[PDB]
Amino acid sequence: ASGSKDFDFFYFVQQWPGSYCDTKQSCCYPTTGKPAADFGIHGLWPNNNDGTYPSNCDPNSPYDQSQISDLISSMQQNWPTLACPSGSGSTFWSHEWEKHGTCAESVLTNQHAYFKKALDLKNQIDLLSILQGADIHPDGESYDLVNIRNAIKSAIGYTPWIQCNVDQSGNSQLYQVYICVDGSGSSLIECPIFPGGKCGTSIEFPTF
Repeated sequence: ASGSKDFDFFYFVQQWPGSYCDTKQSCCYPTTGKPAADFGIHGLWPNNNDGTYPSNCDPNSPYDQSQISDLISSMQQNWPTLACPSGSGSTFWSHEWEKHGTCAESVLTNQHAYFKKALDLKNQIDLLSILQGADIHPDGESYDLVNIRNAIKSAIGYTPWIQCNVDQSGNSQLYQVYICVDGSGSSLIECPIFPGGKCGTSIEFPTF
């Protein structure tokens, strides 16, 4: 990012809950119930074109849920936390704003605009539907990494980045999908750079 531009673009990252709840650690359900079996938002992260990113940028603007009271039921459905201990979600959302949303205050000027941007992005990138449409289902099969990639790329027109983790038995599985968004927050772009990590050739899609 040069000049007075704070950062170069965003990753918009969604997570599959079945690969959060099959690992060596316990996941917990939030207090509104087991979530729907769908990708959820992990976060919308400002990032730069050298692989670095801004973080914790404004400690004088702590998260304030009364500013996003109109979004909360959408946030309950589409951005649930599965970390322990069971909670309403506010811990997770507080954490995303403080670490990451505070660094996008140049473009997305207040909390409400930040959270509403991530919910509008989820609503146009339906990953499940896209995958299902290519016959790729969370049914515990292993699928070739190239097919999942090409299915998303054919549907949205930009290449996603797939991050894997490993389940309790050590098997490499579909964890999170990152799509990139321009520095304005207005449109999908090809990522300028991709994060590190390894998936290997064939990966599970766990049931949830």
